[PDB]
Amino acid sequence: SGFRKMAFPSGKVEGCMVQVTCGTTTLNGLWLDDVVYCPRHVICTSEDMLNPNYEDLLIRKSNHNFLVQAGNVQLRVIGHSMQNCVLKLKVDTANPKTPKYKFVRIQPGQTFSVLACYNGSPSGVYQCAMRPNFTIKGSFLNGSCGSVGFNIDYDCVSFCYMHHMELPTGVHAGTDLEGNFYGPFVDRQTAQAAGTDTTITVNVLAWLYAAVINGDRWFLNRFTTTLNDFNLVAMKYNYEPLTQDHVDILGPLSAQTGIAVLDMCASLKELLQNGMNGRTILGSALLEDEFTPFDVVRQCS
Amino acid sequence: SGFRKMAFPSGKVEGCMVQVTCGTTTLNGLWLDDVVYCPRHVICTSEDMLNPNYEDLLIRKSNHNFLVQAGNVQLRVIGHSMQNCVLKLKVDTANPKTPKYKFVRIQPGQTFSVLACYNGSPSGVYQCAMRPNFTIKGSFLNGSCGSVGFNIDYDCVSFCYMHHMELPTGVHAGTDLEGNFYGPFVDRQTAQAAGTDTTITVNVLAWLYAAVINGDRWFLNRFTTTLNDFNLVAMKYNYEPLTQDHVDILGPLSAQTGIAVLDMCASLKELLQNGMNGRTILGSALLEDEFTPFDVVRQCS
Ligand SMILES: *[C@](O)(C(N)=O)[C@H](C[C@@H]1CCNC1=O)NC(=O)[C@@H]1[C@@H]2[C@H](CN1C(=O)OCc1ccccc1)C2(C)C
Ligand SMILES: *[C@](O)(C(N)=O)[C@H](C[C@@H]1CCNC1=O)NC(=O)[C@@H]1[C@@H]2[C@H](CN1C(=O)OCc1ccccc1)C2(C)C
Repeated sequence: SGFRKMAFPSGKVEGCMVQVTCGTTTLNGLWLDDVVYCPRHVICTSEDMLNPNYEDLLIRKSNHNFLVQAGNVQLRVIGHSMQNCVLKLKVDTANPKTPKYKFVRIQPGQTFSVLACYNGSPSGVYQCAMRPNFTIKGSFLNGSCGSVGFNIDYDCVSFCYMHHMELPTGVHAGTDLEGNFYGPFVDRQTAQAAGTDTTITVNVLAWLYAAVINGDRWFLNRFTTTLNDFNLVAMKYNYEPLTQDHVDILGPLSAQTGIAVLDMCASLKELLQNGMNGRTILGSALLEDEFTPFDVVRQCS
Repeated sequence: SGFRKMAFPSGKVEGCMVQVTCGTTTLNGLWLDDVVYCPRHVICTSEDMLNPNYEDLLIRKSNHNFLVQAGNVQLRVIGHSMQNCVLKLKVDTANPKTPKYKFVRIQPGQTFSVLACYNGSPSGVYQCAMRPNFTIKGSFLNGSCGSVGFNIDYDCVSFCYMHHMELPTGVHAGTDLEGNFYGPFVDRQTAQAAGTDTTITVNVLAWLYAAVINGDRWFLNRFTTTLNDFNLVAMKYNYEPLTQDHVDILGPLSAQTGIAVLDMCASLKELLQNGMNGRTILGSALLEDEFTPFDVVRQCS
């Protein structure tokens, strides 16, 4: 038993991390087959980053301006192109540690593991959720750019995130591995605002199921509700509307506990209206929304 | 910026995980050089586990009774001995992925990463603190026994924990890699109680420094205190006494923020006496005690 925020084992991704230096800017790249992927701002000086023209900077770079290191081995760059906000560096050696992989674009509310890296070296691993406002609540210092986010399906690494920047509020913003940002952000050092964030309702229900499985059942009431009645209450608390798709996705947890989703919704409606009255749920005084239904099924069976 | 519970990258430990089967009991082992380490209760039937005689069970086992698998490769066991609550299985092949490693016994209050594994296969990675009462708050299902806890010092894996059991309260208990339990526990399925737990004061101060670094500074007051006055207040709230050793260990964080440790102690004394008055610290409505000073320096510089 027990419930913890857990990352995927990072080994298959550790074998893909390299250091990329262009001039005096160093950050991390992801080496898959004979390609290194990194944020395109590796080509900027500190001055450029205030308002960069990436096409103009990349023109004046050669293959030779890119120093790519995997441990004490230099990889020769034999080609380079920009895809949206990501540089692709063709290199002379395919990575023999390349795992089975895919590039995916995740949806808001979904989680992934972040492998935080510095100078091509893995430092730590933790779980993030893609917020409704397309930011993530991470831990990134200078040198972490190019660190990636991923899920594992048995032996297959789904890469979904590459780290680019910190917004003025201290939340984090990045691209998919095609270099398209999540959210309405650009890779320029100028002030950018995220949308108001919202609470991921389906994940709060998942976490309430985890609490029940772990014996925290004080919030369970004898009531049911309708999806419609639930959403009319929850919208006042800035909860995302719960769809039938979400209800369907919670099916496995409803089956594991014998508690109907709309029964749980009635418990959550009461928690939102009445507060936690000085009680905790899985040790927490706040409702947690960064655990998906999958995160809960995976870990709790 | 930002602060998250972060595990060490698990790659160097993933390469050491194997499946160990004896009869119809399967669990995980740790393959280092030509030795596989696993919990000794791998030799028990469900009946035996209620009150086992491990020496009597191991006598009647041969090398051949132990099925050790690393992927689709069987490892032949060519010898076996018991060290306290751990089986050592000599095998015919040294593990070529053996990292630089040490066996350490951690102290209460210290953290480690747990690589949760099932059938020799890594599933997830998360941080735990060794509680003052020698339990850990983990996430372990059936099949997780033999999963290990570790710290990494650059390229060196310090193994400090192997998972054996769940106490009736749902906290977790295990041994060092010499098979000595943390705490007054035995590997038998009979009801066992941990001591009353206590709050790791030095870690709460570390986390308050992290909150300051991340701009959460509302709890900072103009006061100082003495170690003695602090400990007389904190003992009523079931906080461990703060020693000069702890004060010394917080030195780097005091230096990073320009806030004296005894200044922070005065802020914590007020939080303990007055509560959080409906405010949060790093998003949390409770004080966090499972981040060490090292966890905070590492991540926050
Ligand atoms: C990244 O380049 C790197 N080398 O690690 C860096 C990661 C930041 C640094 C602190 N936390 C992070 O997430 N990204 C940037 O510096 C990007 C880059 C300019 C500006 N910027 C950014 O994050 O702006 C805010 C900032 C905060 C702290 C330090 C530096 C900048 C662009 C957007 C191209
Ligand atoms: C371990 O053997 C395994 N095969 O994973 C198992 C891990 C438990 C199972 C659920 N969470 C865990 O931490 N350990 C045990 O089953 C040990 C073993 C007997 C009894 N016991 C144990 O944890 O007792 C409580 C229990 C809870 C759930 C399921 C089974 C038992 C000893 C102590 C030798």
